[PDB]
Amino acid sequence: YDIQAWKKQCEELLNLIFQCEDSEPFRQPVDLLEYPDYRDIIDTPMDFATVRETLEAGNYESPMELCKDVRLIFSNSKAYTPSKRSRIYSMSLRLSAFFEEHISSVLSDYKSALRFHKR
Ligand SMILES: COCCNC(=O)N1CCN(C(=O)c2cccs2)C[C@H]1C
Repeated sequence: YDIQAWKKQCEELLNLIFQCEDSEPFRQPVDLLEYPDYRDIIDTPMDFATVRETLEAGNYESPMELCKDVRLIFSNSKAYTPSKRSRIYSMSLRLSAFFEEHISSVLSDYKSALRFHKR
């Protein structure tokens, strides 16, 4: 019932993600010179460094907010990829499954802790 536990859990999960080779394309903001049409397609850029920074700044209130930004990384990748058979797309899908598998208990524990708090 620890309401704050999510934060270290998410720090640990981001560490795992940074160790995953599949995260390499998603670790830094897209270079807008290198992909000059990016912002024509993507309204809200997001990357794992930004997520980690936001977390470490104390600018997430909940794991749900972190989970929304991480999912945006994957939706951005999926939207910019020209093919479902692309390398980056395939990496997105794998990393997303890994993330979703690990974030599920973080979310459940948090929501459970909050419910207990308001019981
Ligand atoms: C020669 O192969 C290069 C392959 N790389 C790419 O196509 N990209 C990098 C990933 N991406 C994204 O949307 C995001 C990067 C950060 C977070 S989401 C798509 C695109 C810019």
